[PDB]
Amino acid sequence: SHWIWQHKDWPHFFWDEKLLSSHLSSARLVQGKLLGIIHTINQQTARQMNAFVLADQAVDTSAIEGEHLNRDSVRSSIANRLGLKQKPVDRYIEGLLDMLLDATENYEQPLTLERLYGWHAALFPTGYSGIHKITVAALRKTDPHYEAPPSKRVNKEMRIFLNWFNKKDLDGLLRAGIAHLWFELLHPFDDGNGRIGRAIIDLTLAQDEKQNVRYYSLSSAIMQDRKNYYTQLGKSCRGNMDITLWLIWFINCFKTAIHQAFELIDDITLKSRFWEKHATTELNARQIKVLNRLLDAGKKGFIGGMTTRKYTQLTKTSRTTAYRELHDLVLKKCLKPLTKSAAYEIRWVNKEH
Amino acid sequence: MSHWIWQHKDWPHFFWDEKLLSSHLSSARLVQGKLLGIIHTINQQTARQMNAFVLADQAVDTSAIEGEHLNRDSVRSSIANRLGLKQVGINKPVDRYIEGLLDMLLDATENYEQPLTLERLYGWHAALFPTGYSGIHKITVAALRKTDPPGKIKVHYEAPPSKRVNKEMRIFLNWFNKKDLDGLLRAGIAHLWFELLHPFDDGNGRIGRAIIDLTLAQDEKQNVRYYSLSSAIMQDRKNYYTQLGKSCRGNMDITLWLIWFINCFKTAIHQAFELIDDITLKSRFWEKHATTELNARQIKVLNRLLDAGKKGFIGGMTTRKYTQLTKTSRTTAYRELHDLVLKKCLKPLTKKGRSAAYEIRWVNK
Repeated sequence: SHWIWQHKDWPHFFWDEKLLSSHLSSARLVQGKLLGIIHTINQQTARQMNAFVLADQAVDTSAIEGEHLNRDSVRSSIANRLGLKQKPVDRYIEGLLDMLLDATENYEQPLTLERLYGWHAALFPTGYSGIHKITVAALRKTDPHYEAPPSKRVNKEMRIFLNWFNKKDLDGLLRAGIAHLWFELLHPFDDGNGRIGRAIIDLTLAQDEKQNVRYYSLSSAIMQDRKNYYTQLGKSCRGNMDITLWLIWFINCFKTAIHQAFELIDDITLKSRFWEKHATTELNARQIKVLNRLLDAGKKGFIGGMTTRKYTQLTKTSRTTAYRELHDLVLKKCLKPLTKSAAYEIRWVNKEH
Repeated sequence: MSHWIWQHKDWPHFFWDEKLLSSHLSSARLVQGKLLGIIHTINQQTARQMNAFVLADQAVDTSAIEGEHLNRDSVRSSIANRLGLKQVGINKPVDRYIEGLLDMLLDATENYEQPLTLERLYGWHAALFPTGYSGIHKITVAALRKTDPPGKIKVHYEAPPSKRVNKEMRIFLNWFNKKDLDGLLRAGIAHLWFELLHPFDDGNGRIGRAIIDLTLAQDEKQNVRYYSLSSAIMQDRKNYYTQLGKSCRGNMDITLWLIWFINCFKTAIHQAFELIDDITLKSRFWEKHATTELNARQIKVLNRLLDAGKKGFIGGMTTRKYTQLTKTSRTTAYRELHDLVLKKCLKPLTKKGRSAAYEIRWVNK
């Protein structure tokens, strides 16, 4: 009677509907805002956004498990996939990307055992997880601090989970949060349950939005909040069927993901508006190099601002030239001074210019 | 059927089914956010065009709910002067009612950080009744009624006696200024509660819908209305009064009213989606045709057709319509319409040339 899946009412999850109401409506409000932004920006800006988020998705869902991808390989593969400008094929990165893209692009298709087996084969080409040989593309046949249900139960538990999942008879955000917790508690594979469960979240949200591109990443939010994530899973797996606290945690993670996406799209459009306004500005290569470095840090900027010393670390020019070129950038309204050595920050081009 | 709702022993403690309303609120927030995200992302000029159009709908429709039928051109002319837009028609003497009505609507959405007070309501009421009369009847203006409560819909409802109105309003305003509940619920409750009190001799509907505007502006922190619940209420006028249920509402359970109110909000948002889509189609058209050579007549006609949006003119643009808008001969119209097809501005709205008509060749993303 220690684990949730031993509970007499398993797997009939329930929650405090009156309490969740204001969390869900506030989540829908920011989700709608992001969707309204994406609908209005042009296709070039959306494709750049898509490229950034997909690289974060791959990197962060891997980092959650302690696996650190070559980001250059990730970016290069995404650029080829999306048709953007710009090595050996990295089988693990391609398989991870193929799983993530199947989950958001084929959202009209049901989640089936065969489809999960394909995701699992995409993550484990060699049949090994580190040193350990595992079962690939099939449910575990043995035991995976948490004890998951015994393996003789796993095939039925998964049939119930999937019959429930494909009904879509609940608010889409709740289905995402329930599906993630339920899948994790079953741990149906020998390994890869974390990445596949987060791909299930992606599938659920793509079905909810009817949107075949993820413009935000829950993995990036989970990774940012990883300590609470593990604490909350640990509490839930020892709890009863009232998963109110898990769902509040999950909706807050969703909101964090949307807010990170607001910041990204705001940074992308701030930069392009800046360069529309200043392509008429005469600048030499060094000034253009330094402005791009600072613009890519976005609204948050450099901690101390741009300084003469940082300018000479990036350009390798003399202090006198950096000092004068920085004043030149102030005069041309590209930079503006900060407040107690001199420091500068981007002068943003806000609204129409 | 035995007692008015304001005689109920639990008045004014409205309640509703939180579980049933949850999915309506979540759905409403989603489309509200979508509109707000669009508004945040379009440029300033586009947002201002949207503002001017919604504000004319707000003025015309909140008046039409009461059987007061405004000249839309006058409203547009007054809005264009206030928002610094290109002049609409020759500047004629002002209609004090239109300017007061606009003053009220703009105060409700722009000064959203200020509380609602009796003094503020009196100012709105003075703006609506500048002559001191409601038609033939002299009425109490800029003060609560001292007696008992056209195309206006009559409802046989009895509001509280005037000796109680000031106390009832103080209770209502103390609740209103707490801002202690979900903004959409607050807008729905505020409007129902105000309507049931009928605090003024006349003007209660228009002031009650301005209170909705104030509430939504406070919810959104947005000093411009980009959608209009009056325009939605106008499409369902009869159900509006029915759903208010003034006669036979009876209990303090307002679940059905709040669900209706949330549906009207969503209708208003869905209408704004269509409007902003039409506005952006036009600006996108003029971006592509900024280099297209056109004379002033062709530009006048295209602007008139583009202002009809995707739906277009009934029957499309015709030769005769071209000559009614330009005062040109038929042969000049044949050449200029042909020229506009050649330059990809217009396209044949029919496949048959016996009768010929044209529509805008839209420029998609």
